[PDB]
Amino acid sequence: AVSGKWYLKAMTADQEVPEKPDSVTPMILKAQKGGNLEAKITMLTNGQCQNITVVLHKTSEPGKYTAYQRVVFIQPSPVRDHYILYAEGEQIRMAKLLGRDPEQSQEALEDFREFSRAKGLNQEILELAQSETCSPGGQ
Repeated sequence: AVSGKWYLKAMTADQEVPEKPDSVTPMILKAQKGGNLEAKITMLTNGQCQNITVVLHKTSEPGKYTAYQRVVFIQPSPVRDHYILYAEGEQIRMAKLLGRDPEQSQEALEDFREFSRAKGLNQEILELAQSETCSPGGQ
């Protein structure tokens, strides 16, 4: 049960991802029959809103899902109320800190940094601007 409302607080990649979001809404994880997960999030990118819907199909290995291209790994953080996503796919390796609370947390950042560097993800850690809604320029 990684289910419910999450805040996507940080991301990092093994490479340059020039699709930098300028802010993000909360991420919703809904549990569906079969143990599949539905992930909903909206991201502001260059004045537009990307409303994303990704189904994470369960697999044989526990904690691992498949999506898109990408295989997603989900595991808890040692820090209170934080979870870490680790993703390998189309090729990028990428990791995301999710937290139940939006307030910045140096401990979860520190461990997320410790988690990501031990996998070769050495690019910049971006802490994302949060907002309960995305609104495109002009709308």
